[PDB]
Amino acid sequence: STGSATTTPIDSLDDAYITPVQIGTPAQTLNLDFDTGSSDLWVFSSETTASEVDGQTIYTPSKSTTAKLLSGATWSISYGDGSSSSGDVYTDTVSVGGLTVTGQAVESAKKVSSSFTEDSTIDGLLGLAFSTLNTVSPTQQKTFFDNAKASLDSPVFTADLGYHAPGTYNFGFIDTTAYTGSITYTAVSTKQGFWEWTSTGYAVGSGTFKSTSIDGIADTGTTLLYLPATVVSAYWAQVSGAKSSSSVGGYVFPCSATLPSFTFGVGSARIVIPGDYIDFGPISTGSSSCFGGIQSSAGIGINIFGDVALKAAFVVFNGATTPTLGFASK
Ligand SMILES: O=C1CN(Cc2ccccc2F)CC=N1
Repeated sequence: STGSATTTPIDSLDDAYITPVQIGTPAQTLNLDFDTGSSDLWVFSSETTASEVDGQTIYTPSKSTTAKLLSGATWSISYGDGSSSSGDVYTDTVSVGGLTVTGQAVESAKKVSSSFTEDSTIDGLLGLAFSTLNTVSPTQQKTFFDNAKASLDSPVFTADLGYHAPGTYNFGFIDTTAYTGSITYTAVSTKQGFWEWTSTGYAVGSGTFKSTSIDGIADTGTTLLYLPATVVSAYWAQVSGAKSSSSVGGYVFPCSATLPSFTFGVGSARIVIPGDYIDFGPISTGSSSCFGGIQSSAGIGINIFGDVALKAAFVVFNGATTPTLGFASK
């Protein structure tokens, strides 16, 4: 089997991407944030505290003839940005882009933190990291990919995120029309439950490439590119008037600037992030200070190849017995 779904930026800055997902019988279509940095499929629901729902579409398990309570199971998750959610669990039929999994754990939110409530465009998350991070207790549950894997034509999914435009998530096949040149594959460590890999270095604009190992995660659920402070300082030093602002919470730059590109290494290959991808616009409406898309990871404990980096590539998440990542230009 295969599946193919379009993913759409939630706003003009590409802050996140939403992908429609069919849940239940008859189908209830929710727009989920596909997150390769977590492993829970959770939704706004008929159980969510009413004051914490503000425009999201909800899953109502009582209207699904295939929904079953997963008796005794609870979940609770906290994300890198300080957001959280928790609740109880159903199993139900879940389809993405024509690919169907029966018996998928659908984590129903009873509580969500303010950042979720305040985002009307995201109806929940679909985790695509390794199932070892799934938070369901007392019986840990599998991701949608792990449940689909054995049925897929090839045990892979691909992320093809657009810059200020829709893109695609494919399951079970590699669309050889979707990228230029060849795919370079690189080793993955699953020890922390992430798609963790080691970049071979970076360049800033037309500058020389610096060969240096940068361990980090491929994370579709993180907006920005978080790298070591040395690398980030080297980038922003090429932008007149850029500075790290403790009050704003990262590097800002004059909105009048033209940003240089940023290149990262994948083995002997190179992915170029155009400068425009690094502009996240005014810090507040009408400001001439703009927020940067490359930020320090120093306060995180891990480097994160988030959407700013991934949207510059066609990315293969290879779930073979020994997982690997692939990157191609596009
Ligand atoms: O990397 C992230 C992911 N997400 C970004 C975001 C920002 C503004 C509005 C919506 C949105 F999803 C939440 C925080 N950090």
